[PDB]
Formats: sequence, C-alpha cells, structure tokens
Amino acid sequence: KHLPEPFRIRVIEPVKRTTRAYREEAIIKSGMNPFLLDSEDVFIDLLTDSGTGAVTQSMQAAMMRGDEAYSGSRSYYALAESVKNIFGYQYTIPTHQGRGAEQIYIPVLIKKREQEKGLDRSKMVAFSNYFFDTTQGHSQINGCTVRNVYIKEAFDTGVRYDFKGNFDLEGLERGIEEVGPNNVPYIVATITSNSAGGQPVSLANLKAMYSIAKKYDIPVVMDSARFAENAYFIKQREAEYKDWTIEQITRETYKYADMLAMSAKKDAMVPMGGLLCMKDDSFFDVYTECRTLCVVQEGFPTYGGLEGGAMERLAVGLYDGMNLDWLAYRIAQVQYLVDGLEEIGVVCQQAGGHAAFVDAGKLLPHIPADQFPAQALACELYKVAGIRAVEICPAELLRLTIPRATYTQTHMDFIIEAFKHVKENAAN
Amino acid sequence: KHLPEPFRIRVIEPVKRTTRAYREEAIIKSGMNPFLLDSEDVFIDLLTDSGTGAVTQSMQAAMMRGDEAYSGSRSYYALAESVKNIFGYQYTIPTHQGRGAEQIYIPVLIKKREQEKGLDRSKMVAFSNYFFDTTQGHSQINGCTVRNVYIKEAFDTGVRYDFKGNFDLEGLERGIEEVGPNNVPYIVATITSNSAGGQPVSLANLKAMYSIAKKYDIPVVMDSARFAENAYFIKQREAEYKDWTIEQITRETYKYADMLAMSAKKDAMVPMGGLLCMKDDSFFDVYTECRTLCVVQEGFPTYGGLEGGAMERLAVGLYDGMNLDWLAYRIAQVQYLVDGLEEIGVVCQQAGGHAAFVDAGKLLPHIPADQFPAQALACELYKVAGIRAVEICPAELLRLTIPRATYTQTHMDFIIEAFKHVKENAANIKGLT
Amino acid sequence: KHLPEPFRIRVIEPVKRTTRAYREEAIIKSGMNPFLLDSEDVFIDLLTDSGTGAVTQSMQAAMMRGDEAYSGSRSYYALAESVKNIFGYQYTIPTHQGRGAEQIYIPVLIKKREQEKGLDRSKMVAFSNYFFDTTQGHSQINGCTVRNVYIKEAFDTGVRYDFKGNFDLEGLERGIEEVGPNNVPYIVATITSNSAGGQPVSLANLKAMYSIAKKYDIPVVMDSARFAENAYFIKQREAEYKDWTIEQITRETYKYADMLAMSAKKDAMVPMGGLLCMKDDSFFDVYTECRTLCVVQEGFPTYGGLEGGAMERLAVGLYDGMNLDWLAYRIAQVQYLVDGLEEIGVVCQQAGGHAAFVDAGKLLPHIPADQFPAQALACELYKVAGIRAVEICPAELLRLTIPRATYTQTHMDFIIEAFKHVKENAANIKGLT
Amino acid sequence: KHLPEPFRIRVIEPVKRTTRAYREEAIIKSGMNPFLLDSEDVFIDLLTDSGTGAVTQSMQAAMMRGDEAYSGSRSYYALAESVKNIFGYQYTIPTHQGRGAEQIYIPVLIKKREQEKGLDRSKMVAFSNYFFDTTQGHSQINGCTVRNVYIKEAFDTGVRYDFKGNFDLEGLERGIEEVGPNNVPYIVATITSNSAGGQPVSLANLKAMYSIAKKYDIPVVMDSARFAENAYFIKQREAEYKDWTIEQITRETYKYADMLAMSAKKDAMVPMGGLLCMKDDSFFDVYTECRTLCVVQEGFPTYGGLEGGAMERLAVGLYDGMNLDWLAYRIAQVQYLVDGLEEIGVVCQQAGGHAAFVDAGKLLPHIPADQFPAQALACELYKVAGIRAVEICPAELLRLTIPRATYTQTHMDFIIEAFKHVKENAAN
Repeated sequence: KHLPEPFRIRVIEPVKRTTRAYREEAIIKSGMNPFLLDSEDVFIDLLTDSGTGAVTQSMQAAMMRGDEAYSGSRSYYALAESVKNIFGYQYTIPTHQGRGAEQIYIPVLIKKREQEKGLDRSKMVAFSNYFFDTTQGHSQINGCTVRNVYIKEAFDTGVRYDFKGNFDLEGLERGIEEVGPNNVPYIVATITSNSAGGQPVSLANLKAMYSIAKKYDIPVVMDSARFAENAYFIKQREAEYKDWTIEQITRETYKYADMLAMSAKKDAMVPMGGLLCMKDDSFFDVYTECRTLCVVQEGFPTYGGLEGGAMERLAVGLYDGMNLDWLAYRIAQVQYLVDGLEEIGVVCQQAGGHAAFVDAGKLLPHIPADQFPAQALACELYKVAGIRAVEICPAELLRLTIPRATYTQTHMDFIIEAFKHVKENAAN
Repeated sequence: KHLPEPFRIRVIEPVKRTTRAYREEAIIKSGMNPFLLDSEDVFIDLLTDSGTGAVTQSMQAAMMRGDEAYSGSRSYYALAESVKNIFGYQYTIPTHQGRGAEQIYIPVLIKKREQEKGLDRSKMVAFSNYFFDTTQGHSQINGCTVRNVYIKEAFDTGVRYDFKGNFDLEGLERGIEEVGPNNVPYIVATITSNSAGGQPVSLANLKAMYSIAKKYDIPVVMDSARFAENAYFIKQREAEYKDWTIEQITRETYKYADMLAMSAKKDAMVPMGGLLCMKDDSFFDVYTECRTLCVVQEGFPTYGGLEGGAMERLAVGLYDGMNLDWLAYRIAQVQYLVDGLEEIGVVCQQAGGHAAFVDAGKLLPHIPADQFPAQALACELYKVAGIRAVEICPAELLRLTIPRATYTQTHMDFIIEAFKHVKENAANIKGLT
Repeated sequence: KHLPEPFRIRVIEPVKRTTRAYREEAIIKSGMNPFLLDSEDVFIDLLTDSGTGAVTQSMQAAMMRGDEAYSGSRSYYALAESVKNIFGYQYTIPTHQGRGAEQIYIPVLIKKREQEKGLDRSKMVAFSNYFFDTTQGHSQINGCTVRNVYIKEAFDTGVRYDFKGNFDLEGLERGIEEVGPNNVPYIVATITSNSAGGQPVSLANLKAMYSIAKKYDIPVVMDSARFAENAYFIKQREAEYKDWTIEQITRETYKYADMLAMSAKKDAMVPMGGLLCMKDDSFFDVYTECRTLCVVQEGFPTYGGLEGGAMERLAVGLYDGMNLDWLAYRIAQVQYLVDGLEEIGVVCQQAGGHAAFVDAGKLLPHIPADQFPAQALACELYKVAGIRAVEICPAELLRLTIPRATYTQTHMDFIIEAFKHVKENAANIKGLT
Repeated sequence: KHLPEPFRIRVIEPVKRTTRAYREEAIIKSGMNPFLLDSEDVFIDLLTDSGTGAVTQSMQAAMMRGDEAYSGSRSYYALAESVKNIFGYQYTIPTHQGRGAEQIYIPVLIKKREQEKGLDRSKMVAFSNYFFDTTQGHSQINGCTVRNVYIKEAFDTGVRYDFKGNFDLEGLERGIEEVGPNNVPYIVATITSNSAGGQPVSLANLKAMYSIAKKYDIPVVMDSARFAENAYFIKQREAEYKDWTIEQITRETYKYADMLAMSAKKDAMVPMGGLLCMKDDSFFDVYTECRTLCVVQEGFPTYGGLEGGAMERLAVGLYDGMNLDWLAYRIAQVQYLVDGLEEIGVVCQQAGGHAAFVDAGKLLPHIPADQFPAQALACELYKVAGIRAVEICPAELLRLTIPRATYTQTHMDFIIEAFKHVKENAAN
C-alpha cells in the first residue's frame, strides 16, 4: 500500500520522453556509465536523493526573505535558532553542504587531540557505525585511516532486523583499545546508516555508543543527513518511543553526540545547505576553531557558503522535514517500491529510509565477477525505460534512490514494470 | 491505465488529516453543504478545477517579471502576442477571470444588435451548445433569455459518443428562425462542454455552427475555459485531425468564432486570469466598445484586473496548457477515475476532460428524488474520507472535478475506495431536506 | 530635506532610455495623450501610484504560500484576521481592487434604503468629503447623484491648512436635510482626500461627520485607499494624537465608519487587491447581501477575484503599509518634490501623501484655458525627459503621482530639472486642441 | 552628479534605526571591530559588495526554473552557454564562489608544471598585478609564495592615472627569470585590481602581459570578480575602444588569459556563485583535472556547490551585469561618494569600480602608527551614523564598499554628512 500524499502538488517541472533508439546512443555516448547522462535524457532520475527533491510552499517563501549580510545576518540567527530548538545545540555554523562540514570538522578534531593528548597522525584511526564515502574520503585526505564497526546483520540482504545501522559495541570498544584512545580523533554516528541502505540506528544503541566515547573522551560527530528518517524508524520499531513525537525523539537522540555534521540536501529537503553544529560550551573551543577554517573554505561562518534565502529555507526545512505524515508517506513509498521488486523475484536489501538497493549480483549471476554487475543492469534499466540509477566483496547493490516528494506511485509501478522487462531478458 | 506524470514534482503544500468525529461536526457546522467546508478540513478538494491546480516552473518564474505599468505594460503586450500566435486573434483584453469577460461582452453585443439590426430586448434570446452557470447568470442579468441546443446524446449517461458537446445543429438553426435573427444577440460555443461533464465539440460541428451564424450575422463567442482539452479530444477522436498538433488544432478551431472569452483559471493553468479577445478588424468596434466597459468594471484594459506577473504568467500558461504529454496525462487520470468507479458499479457519465460526473440518483435509488440525493452523497463522501465534492431535470450528478497536476493515482484510488465504502452502505444513507 | 530610504533595495527592474527624436514620434503616435504611451517609452512613470510600487520581501514571500481553495481558503482567513486586528472589523470580502468593491456596495446600500426607509431612486443623492472618479462613476451608473462637501480651503493652491481633506460639516448636514435623509443611500469618507491632492481628513472631523450620519442612520463607507498616509498626517498635525501609533490611530479612525471599501493597490503596497469589510453585527445584513453580489461580479466571496498568494500578500501589505519610518519617508519624498518645484517657481497644491499637483494654469499663463493646458504641460514634460504625467472648474492641475518605494531623490531632482527647463521655455509652448 | 537609476525599484528589505546609546554598546560588545556587528544593528552596511547587492527581475525569475539534477543539469548547460557567448570559453565548472575556484585551480596548476616541467615546490612563485587576499591565502596554503608586480602609481592616493591596476611589465618579465619559468605555476590577472581600490587594467596591458606568459608558457588565470567594471573603464579611458560595447570589450579582454576564476557575487550580481572556466582544448587536460578535485571539494562539477536556480540566475547575471547604463550608474555613484568626501577634506584613492578607499592615516595622523587608524575611524563612523565599514607600510585605507543597486544618493549624502561629523571631531 502506497500511502496517499499528505500534500497538494503546486509547481511541476515538465519532462520529455525519449525513443529507445535515442537512449542507446546516450548510454554509449556517456560511455556505459549512467552517471554521466544528460539530465534531459532522463525521465525518472534516481541518481540520488541529494538535493533533488520537492520543497514546501513555506520553504519557497523562506527563500524570498534572505538577509544577504556578509557578517551577522538575521537569517543566520534564524537558522541557528532552528538548530537550538530541534537539536538543542548552542553553536551553529552554516556550510554549503555535507562534503564541506567534513572538510572543516576533521582537521580540527585531529589537531585538537594532537595538541591535548598526543595523537600520533601516523597511527590515527577514526570510527563509525559506517563511514559515508565523503566522510571517509576526507578522513583519508587528512591522513586518517577509518574503520567500520557495524553489526553482523547489516549487509546480509537475506535477513531482516529492526536497527541494522547500529554500532557493534564490542567492536568499537576493542578497536578504540587496540589503537589507543589518544589516537582516535573522533567517532562518527551515521543516522540513518546510509551505506547499508538507510538502515536505522536505535536510541539504545546511540546511548551505549556515547557511554564508550565518554569513557575515553572521544568527540562524537552525528552525521545527520537523514536524521528525520532515523527518528521515524525509532518511533516505528523501538518499543519505548512508540508514543514519542519525531521532534521529541530527535532531541533525545542528539544528547548522544558532541556535535553534528549534516548535508541538508536530504531529510531537511533543501536544494542546497549544510550544517556543522556543537551542542554546548564544552565544545566552544572546537566551534571557535571550526569558524576560522570555515573562513578559508566556505566563506564567513555567518553564511558559510549559503545565500540568505538558503539559511531562511534551511531554518524551515529542518521542521518541514520532520513532519509525521510526511515521513510515513516518504518511507512507505520506498517500502512500496521494494515490496514491488521482491514480488517479481528481484532481491533487495531491507527497505531503508530513502532508497531501494537491488542485489544486482543475484539478478544476473551469469554476468561474472569483475564485469561490474550493477553497472551492466543500470545500463540496461536506462536502455529500457529512461531510468537513471548508479551503484557507488561487501555487496554490489544497484541503488534506486528516491528524491523526496518528486515521483508518484505510477512512477514506482513504472520502475517495477521496467525491472520485470529487465529480469525477463537477463539471460544477456 | 493511469499514465505516469510527465513531470518531476517541485513544490508541495502540506495538508493535515482529520478524524471522522471532527468531520461529523464540520459538516453540521457548515450546514450540510460541502461547499462551505473550510479548506483545512478538506483532504482531497474536488470542488473545482477553477484556479486550484499546479503551475509549471516557467509560469512561476513568469510571475517574477511583471511590468506593473498602469497603461501599456510589456506584460500586456507579452499576453496579446501569445493570443495572436495561438488563436490568431488580433485584439486582446485581459480580465481577472471568466465571470469578468462575460460582464463586458454581454451588454456590448446586446447594445450592438439594438442599434444595428433593431433587437427587441424583451424578445431577445442567446444560444449555446450549453451555457455555463455564470454565462447564463450574466446573460440573464442584462435581460436576455438563454437556450441550450445540445444533441440528445449529451446528458445520457448510458450511451457513449465521440462528441457529446456538439451543437444540435437543426435546433440552433430553428431557434434562430423561431425567435427572429434580429433578437439573437449572440451564440456561445462552449468548449469543452462543461455542464455535460466536459464533453468535446468537434471541429466539423464548430464549422457547421459558424456557418449558421454567418448566415444570420450573429456574433459567435468561443467560451474558451477548456480549449486545450477539447483540442486533445479532437486529435484523439476526429479522424481528419489525428496527425495535427494541439496548436494547429487550436488555430483551426478559432477560425469558427468571432471572439473568445476565457476563464484562464482552467486549461491555461493559472490561479487567476481571463481573456476577452476579438479575431479580426470586423470586430474592432466591439473591441473598442469592450475596452470602455472594462475600464469601468475591471480596470484600464491593459491590465484588466490582473497584476503584471499575472499577465506574464498567463502568457506562458496558454502555451504549457497545450502540452501533448500534459493533456494526455490529465485526461487519462480522469478516465482512470471513471473506470475505477464504473468498475465498482458506480454509474458515471462518459469521461470528459476534467471531472467524473457520478449519477447520484442511481447509486442511491431509494433516496426520494426531492431530497437532493447528490448533496447527500456529497456530505457522505465527506464524512467518510474528507473529500469535497458538490452538485451545482437533465440529472442531479455529483461532480468530482479534478484540479490539474495536484492529485495522484494514489488519491484516485482513495476516492474509489471511499465510493466502494459508500456503495457498501447505501441503505443507511440519509436523504436531505 | 529628503529622508534616506529605510530599506536596502533588493530587486530592480531595468529601464532603457529613449531619444528626443523617438519621443517626438511616440507622443504623436499615442495621440498627444501621455496616457496611451507604452511603458517601454517611459523613463519615470508618474501616471499613478495605483499598483505601481515596490513590495517588501515579506510580501513577496507571502505570494509563495497561497491556499488556492475555491471556498474557505486559509489565505482568506489570514486576510480577514489582519482586517480584524487592524480596523477592528468583523466581516471581510476580498475583491480584486477598489473599482470592484464599489460595484458591490453601491447597489446593495441603495437597495437597502429603498426597502427600509422608502428611498426615491430618482431623487437619491450620495455625499462625500470628495468622491473619487470610479466611486462617482459607479454611484452614477446605478442612478445616484453625487455631491462633494469639501471645505473652501481644499482646492485653494494658495493658502495652507492642516486638513484640507475635511468634510464641510454644515454643508453635509444641510445637503442631507435639503435632499431628504431617506434618499441619501450613503456617505463616503474618502481618506486621504485623493482629488484635493492627497489631503488628510482629521479624526475630529471624522467624529463630527459620523455623528451627522448617525443622526440620520446613513451608512458611512470609509474609502480606504490611502488610510496609512492619512493616519500619518493625523499623527504629524493633530495635537490630540502626536504620541499615538499609526495602528492605534487607524483603529480609532475606523470607529467612525460602518464599513470600508479599499483599493489595496495604494497604501497596502500591493500590485493587486481590494477589500470590502463591515464593522460589526449591525451590518451583517449588508455583508450577506454583498456576498451574494460578489459571487456574480468578482467570484466566490472567499477569494473575491484574488488568487491565494494575493490574499496572503495583502494580509501582510496592510501591516507593512503602516510602518512609521516607511510613511515618514514616502510622505517626505513627495514633500521634497513639492519644495523643489515651488522653489523653481512652479506653484503646486499643498503637499499631500502621494503626489505633487502642479497648477498648469499658472506655469503657462498665456495658453488659452480651453486648450487643455495641463495636457500640454504633460506632453511637454514627456518630450523633454520621458516622464509620464496626466491630468485626469476647481482647477486643471497636472498630477505628478509617485509610485511607492520606486523612485529616488535622484529621480526627484530629474523631475525638478525637467520642470526648470519647461518653465525656461513656456513662450514656445504649444496649446492643444 | 549622481546619475538617475536606470531602474524602477521592486522589492525592498526594510531596516530599523538605532539610538546612539545603542551602537556604543554594540561596538564594545563585538569588541572594537565592526566586522562582528549584527546585521540588524547596521543601517548602511558597507562591509562588502560581495553578494550583498540587488538582483534584476529576470534573475529572480531564473531562480524559479532550476533543474536540480545531480549530473548533467540543463541549468548547468544554460550557465556554460553564457560563459561561451560572453568570454568565448569552451569549458565551464560552476563553483559555490571565488574562495572555492581558487581551492581547485591552484593545486592543479602546481601539480601540472610539477609533472611537465619539474616545478620545484620549495622554489615556486606565482605572479599577479595584485593578489586578492583569498587568492594569496590559498596560494600559500599550497606552499606557493606570491609577488605583486603592480605599477609605481597604483597605491599613491595622491596622484591620478587611467589604469592603475596594470601589470608592471619589466617587473613581471624579470621576476619570472630570477625565479625561473619552470617554477612559476601561474600568473593571475586581477580585473579590476581589487586591492588598489578597484583600479582598472587596460587591454593593451593585458595583451602584453599575455605575450610574456606565452613566451614562457605560463598559465594565465583571469581573476574576474569585477570583469564588467573593468570593461567599462576600458570603454571610458582607452582611446581605441571608446566605441566598443561592454560585451565586445569582454570578448577581446578574455583572449589574453587561458582560464578564468570568478566570484560571481560581485559584477555578476548574484547572492551566491562562482566560476572556474577554461578557454580551449589546449587546457582540456587542466579542465578534466579540476573536475576531479571539484568533486572532492564542492560537489559534482555539474553543480559544483550550486543549486539549479543559482546556475540559471548566474547564467543571467553575467548579462545583466554588463549592462551599459547599469555600469555607468554604478561606477558614478562610487565616483559621487568619493567626490563628496574629497570635497570636505577627506582624502581618498582615485575612485575605482565598486568602493571608496579613505586614507584613514591622513584623516587622523595624531592617532598613531600601531593603533590601527582605520579601525578607530570605522568604529567612530559606526558610532555616529550606524555605518559599517572595515579595512582588510603599503597604505591603511578604510574601505567603503558599495553593494550594487542597494543604496541611493541620499545614503551617499548620509555617508558624507557622517564623515563631516567624524572629521570635525577627529581631535579624539
């Protein structure tokens, strides 16, 4: 059951269709890699949910009230105030997006422990329930090795579990020790756990993760692109919070980190925006230090690469993103897609918040090892219906990512029928 | 089969849900007349497709570039130019909406036949394939009787037919002769035919109509609210035009009127806007005359009650409304609604462009006819799913009118499921007195 | 002294320049009537402050959140609520603009006194401190004579006076008695007094007027286009109110009418919008009656010809229009214009809220009166600087009406410099016949 | 003479005023540094013209037509096409702003010459007519020393000259040699020369600069924040181009660089945006390489940190920014401010494109050496009128920077009267 949209549609961007002849030539042209296809050659564009979604009327309003002031803008304060009421975090630095909160927090947090505890850079390891590609990429650019301490269940697309994104507690505790605490610059808590497919992390797990971090005085950065979807799964699956509001769960949730880095272009539903925030005074020093570096990289920490409107809009998106009907609707669409695909013998991970991971390796096991299974299917899937999706042994899963409030159930049915044509011609 | 939207969604307005308890109070409080329910209390609002539907990004962008000049705005010129390229019509008066062009043309065209052909005001009768409520209303306010000359097939929710909107040609020809051609102030060609349930009028019919009117020198006005939908139907059903484009079909169509009066709030997709345009120099007089009256009623005829951005927006709206993928999708969503309802045994009219019309008389057969049954169905549909629909003897059909690019196949299902529950319960359903 | 704008500028519309040669052709081609010049050909457009002026960011943002529901929109409710908090008025009908509330209230209030007090339609006369063109026009279309009861000072561009807008109180009292109180359908309290050049009407005057009307049970309608400007003048000039806020002055003011009809296109700063509101339950009847007529003329009385975003926008417009820094700046820019012109020897009326009125009769003294001299001045001002101004015997004053937050002290200077060149050349200036 | 605005005003952001009492407490609070004052405490905000200006109706329209597509957006192409027609440059990479085109071009250009010609990083020097603070800052972060080869006239606020931003040709030629060509990773041509006050660079100078760069095969990056104002001065002051249109002059101008880096938040009048573009195939390799690094830092090179709308808007701002009446108006306002200030004995640099540099050192020569002359005056200037301006021996000039189409002549007169009060109480 696809829930009815708890909204009226208001502004649409028209899309043209393409001949089968035409997409063949597009797919060679951007040579066997959907990633480099032209937007206009794509009907249903599932490359990513990042910044590709609808906004609300209020968000659109918000864009028209920007204070474009270089230092100390009222729009900066409007944004910082949303962060205060939602996460209860006293310190806000806007950034243009995630890719860029990371470029700041990471060198600061390494320098910090370096000064205060003799972190040895050649020996430093950071931890996460699972590092996102950018978070990882940037950790390594700063010379920091990373380890994922996820739970045995997480990538096993064959079995179901309520919070597959959780931290392996034994593993994190032992990692920290084998490495030494002085050389762990930070732990990142990814909610939802993006890389296992948007698999959520429960409150009980976050609390216990934070007890360990506390015991060794390791900063905890909450990677919050999909903070709202995570809350919804907690409301839906964790017995103790069944009656909590999403806001209430967010506030409890964020007690178990020291700071947050967020690409706003996901759950907070903005075409553009990011946040790097600190909870309290204990981190004022880090906040000061991240301000300096934000200057160099984004621009003055009162806009941090955002125009006025963007800050006004984000200040509103953080609310609209947490709407209960909204989440229930968004999450069920994904769930409906996945259900739809399981029902025709296309094996998928457990449905997460924002995307449907098809185990491409299983759909075409005759298409061999080192011939990139998903890529091949993704190419075919584009060839048949004008559907763009990408994939980037753990698991090679093709990744149907759903922009928020963008496509309808008819589109979901459309992805389904296409897959049925692919599967039913997969002997190639 | 519901076609997939040919559009990414871009802006959404959130809607909150209500509880049966609350809706029981709302409908009492808004005296058993869905019409007077508040927006907030309504989940799916099927009251009207007038001004209730999505705009495209280009339209929204157009609202940002209005020339607010009080006389001779470029935006007015932008609007006039679309009318020329689309309908081939030389003369243009923006008005705030349909209700408002009608207020102008009606008195002017009655005055004209008074002076020119000696019209008897107290004998006068205007003709149409079927007059819309506001067109009737206004015709009547200026003292003019109205007569609908539809074909027997039109309101018959039993048989199907390619163009139920057509003018009953003999009937029109006869009425004109029976009444006196001098006392016929005008003919209104309503396209699509609203009241029949959005049924099309074919080109061939419009040619034959126009000929009758030319034979008597009767101005013909094209009521143009749903011109795009009509063209689409002409292209789907009229053999002669299968390979034409919606634009070319629209150009060809307007050869068979003398002027157009348009609620731009329907097919042109705008929250506000209307038009009053004349075709060529033969009607320069009426145009001048209509300008004078517009000043009085709407404002200087170079904005006619519209802000700059609205003229800009309509200038774009006229184009996007004609999009082939767009119309095919729109018309198809409505068809899907009708098919879903017929399939659960709810007898509808033949699916038109914009709305499913439900024979409330049939779904609820024991409800005495004089206890307005469609009203009762309406109230019931609200109590059950928070869907607003309204009815206002050819019939009393409850009218499910779909706003454009607003609701999804999921909402359609919802509306169907609700009717399935309403049908399952007809025996406890409440007449209304 | 021109105060500095209390605002950063945010969006600009570029304007191209023209050459004397080109303007010589434009004004011929648009038959020596600046009125019919195209927007594009005009550098400074001083035709009207109606709908031609800047909006604030909040207003523009408001346009993005319209509830396009056809009945009971939240935006309608947002609008009604501002009217309650601002004017203290319980009943609200959006209309597309002033022209459009007038069309409603006039017939309703004539019908009322016909039935209730036995009004003679062919004897009836409406009164005002001074009736605006469209108010006159409409009053007259429904068969009602109009009489202006201004004080001798009003049009006298010689002496100054704090409130030239005032009702000639004896005159009103007498006219009512002279005509029969039964045949007085209504009194219109126009604030500020447009035709006098935007001159204020004081609270004390409005109290004394309202008393006369209460003595005869005559509905009083507040013509409210420039209510904000009036309040500002009351605060600057009326001793009693120096320490009041514009809002409190507005609340106090509206105690002395029964209903308001407003072109929101002026002080409320919106490109489009109007209002028709009644004060309390004593006028519930008229309100109901006005609703019915609005359906017919503007549309269902819950949008009354306005899109959702317009209701949202006006809901905000009413507030921002009352800003103290805003008004002081606005009123001061006009004053600066007047002072610049008097200083180069161009005799103006006393500076009102929105416009400088230039005594074209005096600047050009040998131009025979019957060769419309203000027109000729207008045409001349266009030939010389590409400034559009218009005139439409108490006078023939050319009317330089300044759109809000649109032009700068630099444009004011420009307008002055042009008049300095026009005065320098009066002997070769062309009468017009 | 202040030219009349060649525009009607359309949307205004209201501003409140403040008591003298109140600004005293604001100025201590953000302790003796206007830079950190709250936007709402500022009436006339001249901290910078960067992203603080009006937009046109068409730009605002443009924001409503974004294609928010992650890869290959039609808005990306719309933007790249403006760059093509205006500068004639085949390669476009959007970036969120200037600060960030620099973070890319610089390491790429150093690596390039390092591979191809044995640049020695410990010996590398880059050149410019004058390096902007960010361009410099980022050159140094990558270990690159910088030298300015400006002409003797440039900072001498006492004398006037038609193109004070020009490259010292002898100096650049000799620098290159003393350093060795293999260790000059790039030359940056700043138009206008921001740091000498917006002093323009003539076409003849750019042509001859480029002949030298050619002779030694050194990449030339045109730092183009104020490309349009520069064109206008060329049209106004260089005999040979009196009759050229601004577009025509821009096209000629850009023949004398290999690539461009631009903060769009200045002449192109966008609240947000940047460009890193390459002229032709000879630089395709650099373009490819800058794409990669843009991924890491801004996001995919098809948006590069910009939302759809931003790209649409920039694609339009690059035109609207070059409008002839617009420039003549903007430049004369500055000129009018400056004139106004010279006329009351406040000594200023020659008026540039975008800002008025007051020689603070001269206005208060009793306020000593190491007590930051401008800071002190800027504090006072804020204390008196609610005017924010900042200053960051060469020259210590307080820097009144005018946002585009934001303030009116009455505001200019207002800055003037304030300065008259400051000057006339400067014995403190």
